Amino acid sequence: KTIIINGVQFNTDEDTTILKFARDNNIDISALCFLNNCNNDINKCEICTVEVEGTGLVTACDTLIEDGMIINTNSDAVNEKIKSRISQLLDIHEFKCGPCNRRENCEFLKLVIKYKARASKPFLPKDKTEYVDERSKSLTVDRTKCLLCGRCVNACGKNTETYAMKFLNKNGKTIIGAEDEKCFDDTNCLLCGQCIIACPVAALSEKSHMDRVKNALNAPEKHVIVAMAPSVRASIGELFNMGFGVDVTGKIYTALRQLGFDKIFDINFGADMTIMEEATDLVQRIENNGPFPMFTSCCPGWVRQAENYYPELLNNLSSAKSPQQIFGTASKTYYPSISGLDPKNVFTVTVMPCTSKKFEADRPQMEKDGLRDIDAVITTRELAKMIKDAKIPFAKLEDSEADPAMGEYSGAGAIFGATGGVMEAALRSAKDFAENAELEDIEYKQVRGLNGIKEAEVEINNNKYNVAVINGASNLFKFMKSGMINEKQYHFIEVMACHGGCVNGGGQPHVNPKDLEKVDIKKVRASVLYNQDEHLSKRKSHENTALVKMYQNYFGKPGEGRAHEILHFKYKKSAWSH
Ligand code: 402
Ligand code: SF4
Ligand code: SF4
Ligand code: SF4
Ligand code: SF4
Ligand code: FES
Repeated sequence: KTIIINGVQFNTDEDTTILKFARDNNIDISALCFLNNCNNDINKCEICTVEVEGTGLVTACDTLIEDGMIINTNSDAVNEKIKSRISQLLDIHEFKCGPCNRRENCEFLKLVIKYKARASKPFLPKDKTEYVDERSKSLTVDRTKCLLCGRCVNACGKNTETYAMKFLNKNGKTIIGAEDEKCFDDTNCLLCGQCIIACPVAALSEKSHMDRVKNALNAPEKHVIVAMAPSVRASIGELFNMGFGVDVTGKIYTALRQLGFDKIFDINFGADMTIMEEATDLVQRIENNGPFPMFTSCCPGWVRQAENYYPELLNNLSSAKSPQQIFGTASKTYYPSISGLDPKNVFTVTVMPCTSKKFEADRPQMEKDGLRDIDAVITTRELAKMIKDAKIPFAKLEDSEADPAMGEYSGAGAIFGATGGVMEAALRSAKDFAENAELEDIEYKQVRGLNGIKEAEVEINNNKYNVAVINGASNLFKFMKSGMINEKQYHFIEVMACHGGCVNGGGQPHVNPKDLEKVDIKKVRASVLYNQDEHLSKRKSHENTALVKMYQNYFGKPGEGRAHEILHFKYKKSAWSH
């Protein structure tokens, strides 16, 4: 073929789009509607408009390149078209970058600044109670910001295949939301927040728990514990312009101490706990040989998915609480027993890459003695804001350490944040448990990677068992619907709602669609975790000294009596009715 773009001739044989072919060279083409190799098929943004000699203005997103084409990307007509579309977008956009939370990384602001567009009538409503949906424990919607972009809808479509995010005809207007515009919590939505991740504006956000944190930090009698997720230490640095794949653990600890937090712990400790329990009940599930298989229950999105699509699998879920909740359970029981704190005056805060964790911490039965397990959950973005508003020079902070009592962790817990991490961590301990032997080879590298469905065979104590790692909700839907589950007898299965693991959660830093061509965000984020794993001396959850101490002096032996009654939570399917 022969292509002419801006006068320059290209000879190629690639069968792609104009946008892609131009971006594989250095021809700039603005785009808003195009993401995840999909565009809004109904009201196309036409931001990627170019001019094909003989045809006219076309959208480069969904236009295949052909011989004889002469393309213009910056002719007068093209830019008047784009400026037109952007102005039209501004006509329904409250561009009060006044207190906006997408200010420092908004794509729409970038487009407006680029083409210098202005609205014909500035959109400024008296009340916004009509445009705002904050009923959800995990999600908030601000339609004063929405561009009717479709990117959220497509993202939900391809990450979950649930279509919990729909287009809706709300009394004349076209909006986005849930089934019958009810609250997301009340639908089949997984609250995985991958809607937020694909959103270019402040239209979709996480339900904020920041004031919840401050009102505890300023409360005199309130002793505020804080513990972060595995992924956070490998992601938050991005929001402070530090680059991709940077370990900022010590910096995080320092910032948390500078924010007024009374105790610095880590959710990886709880990941080690979850491994203790889960490996134990895996083995007592072994020489019972049932009920097989056993699914992981640490991902709240996968939990909600099961409840809404496969409740007959709820009994096959592990009764062991997720790292967050199993940490919260110990911080209100065991931690006062080694600190002398009135447990009622204890306030546990987790830093998460997830948004579903909010819905998981506000579950009615996540209590004992009236006391919550987790009182507040903030995301990576929330922690970043909370740091910036305190004007804490994060990128230049020196490294601290957490508090060891429930803060130190093993390499097994360190890789939870990746897909296949829970699998590997569980196997390392379960094998030693069943064989009564401290094995040396602990790296299970078949379950790693970004493949959708991963399968492996392992032999625990001279007997072979089949394990599977599901990487993404849509992949769970595929794994079940395509009958792969009823192929071979599976024995242990890991499911993560977000493709790539928790490192790609709904509460993670928004990455520009023009840094994504450069960086494999999932692998780059996971790299830190996998390195932390190997450079740690203790690489198994039952090798965490603090955890062991905890188990001997409070919980007793795992999977039993005390440990079972306090540290576990099981899901019950609704009984048959009509
Ligand atoms: N609780 C919990 Fe987990 C742990 O530890 C996080 O904290 Fe994950 C991460 N990173 C998230 O969000 S959840 C499901 N499993 C694997 S990792
Ligand atoms: S969401 Fe972005 S474009 Fe919209 S007002 Fe806020 S900063 Fe400006
Ligand atoms: S909420 Fe965001 S991603 Fe979804 S259509 Fe509106 S602007 Fe696009
Ligand atoms: S949280 Fe997940 S399932 Fe719910 S609308 Fe967003 S992408 Fe879809
Ligand atoms: S995979 Fe991790 S970040 Fe995504 S919904 Fe599950 S727990 Fe949350
Ligand atoms: S980016 Fe091509 S129509 Fe939206």
